[PDB]
Amino acid sequence: HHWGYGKHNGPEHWHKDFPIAKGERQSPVDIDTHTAKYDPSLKPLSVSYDQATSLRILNNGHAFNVEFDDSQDKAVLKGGPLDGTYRLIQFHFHWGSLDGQGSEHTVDKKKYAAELHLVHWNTKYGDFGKAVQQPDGLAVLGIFLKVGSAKPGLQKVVDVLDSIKTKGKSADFTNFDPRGLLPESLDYWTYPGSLTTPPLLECVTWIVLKEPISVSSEQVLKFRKLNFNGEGEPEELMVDNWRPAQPLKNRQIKASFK
Ligand SMILES: [O-]
Ligand SMILES: [Zn+2]
Repeated sequence: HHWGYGKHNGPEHWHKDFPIAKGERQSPVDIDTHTAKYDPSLKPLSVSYDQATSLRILNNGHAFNVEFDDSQDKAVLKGGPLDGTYRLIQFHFHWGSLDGQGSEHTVDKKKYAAELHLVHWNTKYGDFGKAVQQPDGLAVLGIFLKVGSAKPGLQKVVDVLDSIKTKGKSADFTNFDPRGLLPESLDYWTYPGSLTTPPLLECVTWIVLKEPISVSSEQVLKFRKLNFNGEGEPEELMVDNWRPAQPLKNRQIKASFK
């Protein structure tokens, strides 16, 4: 009886094994654009992904992760609200069973069809495992997806999903360039928060971009063909792998833009 996204093991259950689920700095949240404070002291983000090395894609039973080589400062995030250098380790998505839901973060209560998370860790801590135990250990870049025109730079990801349909399957996935997933503008909201899956540790500086990317109906359809289950087990489609919005409690969301 492991955690997941079903009726009997889904987000409203997670607190029984992970009491931090009801913590003071849980994610995701609803971003209220009229209550977010413009902070002109925030710098622009610095995304240097030109030397990124992707290695592998895998279905871990809750999403698919594309993993990068994080043994050196090859794909890093700096600037914005961050002090120091944060290395890219993986990206993944959250999506819905229908186009009107899927995202974790909401914007004035609007849900998007999916949400991309580019996960980075603070190099001062040495490794990812040590970083998740610190309040400033991780920086996650969140990007909304809406259904419209195709995103060319995502097609390489959608084409391999057939080969990692079930839990535990992996495939080599080299020379993928994550710059093809970024919107034009890098304006953002930022707030202190948490991982949105167990162990739900409160180690994340969230950077959520204002501008969504567009993907095609056919592209996100291909995400919905993946499976939560392992081979030979009963088929359960990997859909609605998102956590609902949590209480903002005593936090302020800041915007890099007015
Ligand atoms: O996440
Ligand atoms: Zn995520």
